[PDB]
Amino acid sequence: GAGMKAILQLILEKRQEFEKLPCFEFVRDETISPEERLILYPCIAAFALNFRDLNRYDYRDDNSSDYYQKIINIHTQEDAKHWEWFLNDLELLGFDKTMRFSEALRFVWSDDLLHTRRLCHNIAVLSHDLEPVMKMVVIEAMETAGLVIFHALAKPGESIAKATRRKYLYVADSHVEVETGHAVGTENIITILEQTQLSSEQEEKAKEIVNKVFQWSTNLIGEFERYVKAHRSEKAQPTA
Amino acid sequence: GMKAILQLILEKRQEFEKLPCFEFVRDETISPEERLILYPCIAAFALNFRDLNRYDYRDDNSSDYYQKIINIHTQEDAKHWEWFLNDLELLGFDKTMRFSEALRFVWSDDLLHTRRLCHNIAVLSHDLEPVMKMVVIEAMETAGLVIFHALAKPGESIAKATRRKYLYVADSHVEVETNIITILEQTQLSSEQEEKAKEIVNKVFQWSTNLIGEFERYVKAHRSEKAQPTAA
Ligand SMILES: N[C@@H](Cc1c[nH]c2c(Br)cc(Br)cc12)C(=O)O
Ligand SMILES: N[C@@H](Cc1c[nH]c2c(Br)cc(Br)cc12)C(=O)O
Ligand SMILES: N[C@@H](Cc1c[nH]c2c(Br)cc(Br)cc12)C(=O)O
Ligand SMILES: [Fe+2]
Ligand SMILES: [Fe+2]
Ligand code: NI
Ligand code: NI
Ligand code: NI
Ligand code: NI
Ligand code: NI
Repeated sequence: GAGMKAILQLILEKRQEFEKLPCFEFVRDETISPEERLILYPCIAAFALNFRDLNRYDYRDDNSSDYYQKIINIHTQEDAKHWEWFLNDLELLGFDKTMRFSEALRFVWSDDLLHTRRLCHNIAVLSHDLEPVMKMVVIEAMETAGLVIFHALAKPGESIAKATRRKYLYVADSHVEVETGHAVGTENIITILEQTQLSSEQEEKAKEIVNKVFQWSTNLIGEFERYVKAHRSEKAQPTA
Repeated sequence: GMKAILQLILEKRQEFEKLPCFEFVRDETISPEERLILYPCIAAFALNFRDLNRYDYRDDNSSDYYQKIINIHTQEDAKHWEWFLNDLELLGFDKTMRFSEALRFVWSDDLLHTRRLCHNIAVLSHDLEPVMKMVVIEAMETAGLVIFHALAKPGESIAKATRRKYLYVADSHVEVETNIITILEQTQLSSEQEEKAKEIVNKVFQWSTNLIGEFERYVKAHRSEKAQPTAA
């Protein structure tokens, strides 16, 4: 009934708040070079391969006969390939820097990237005892936040891609388009959710999920904002 | 009760000590530089273990008696990652590489069990009462003692041969690892807690065995990548 409807409206409310965070104002500001606006890019290293593992090992259950878990398995197979795109654009942007192994470790495990590093961990802990329909709410919330980020990042990414004549794959419109999903075959999760009735217990759990996902995503964006503030003298060094 | 749990930890420890990786690490006919080929694998574990102690085991919001003891314990164990980074440099494993090669190493499919051990412990632990979290910590510390007892053999050989202070694959680390076993022995367990404690001990030792299997496979895949320490 109007249980699911409330949950999907809560996601749109939270997306509308999330869209207005100062980090996105900065990322969208075409008066600052695109190379300066992507100086947060290396921070995603603490998230992107954790997100691959969340998809491979936490969301996925290859043995499930459950209708909803099978839809999750198809979607998370594709979403788990995007880490290679991250590493592709890391190199194009000049951020694939030579350093000591320990410097890479100290960067990823920085206290200034705690919320970035633990977002997938938090989702796995939230997700551990959820039935597949409730896992679909986690994924839909996480993917809604992710689409806001990549719709913003693709703005300077596409400006650099065009200017350098280089194919960007992660901070790129192609990432946003394949992530959204508009292909013949298996339905989008949002289509399934639109057609599913929530019990009162499921509705309270779904509100908790949506509030947590958006809080943890906001915590991650806060760390990107403080990293940028500490590096405005620095820029991406793409070559043509 | 607790009697049966501490006996099972001893049993599991006895079986763990026998894995082929430990036979290799203890083999003094192999150079200690070759036996520590597995050292860099620990990169996928050691900083995750710092975070497990800081963020998962620790709860600075709680006033319960057991959680207060855990908290103190987690304050010591959260320091050992710096010792890992110290010995990385001394062994010649703090290699200059591309940022992407560091990431591809840690997130290697060949270090999946190593990388996910602390994640697995956090998920196991997140809804346990403090006394049951103590069981997780004691099991995990018992498996860690078997490993560092073994690694400290080739470690201390290199430390003496080079006159450098090793801190992670070293007797000092083993000695600090050896209050919580004490109050576990003087604690009453319901039948519910007893059954959960058995499950915790079996998972911790299964996950640790999976990590040790990856270290063994790594050594065999990288037989030319021996440590390159230097004398002071
Ligand atoms: N589409 C992203 C996944 C994603 C989904 N949600 C995300 C959030 Br919240 C923050 C960051 Br950074 C990334 C994401 C990817 O391919 O890594
Ligand atoms: N692109 C479509 C679904 C779709 C995606 N690719 C398509 C191709 Br190629 C052929 C045909 Br007919 C349909 C499609 C969409 O977004 O509406
Ligand atoms: N004493 C270890 C902690 C430890 C505790 N248990 C461990 C296991 Br199982 C595997 C490995 Br590698 C390490 C540990 C440390 O300080 O990093
Ligand atoms: Fe993606
Ligand atoms: Fe330790
Ligand atoms: Ni999809
Ligand atoms: Ni389409
Ligand atoms: Ni739980
Ligand atoms: Ni300890
Ligand atoms: Ni290798």
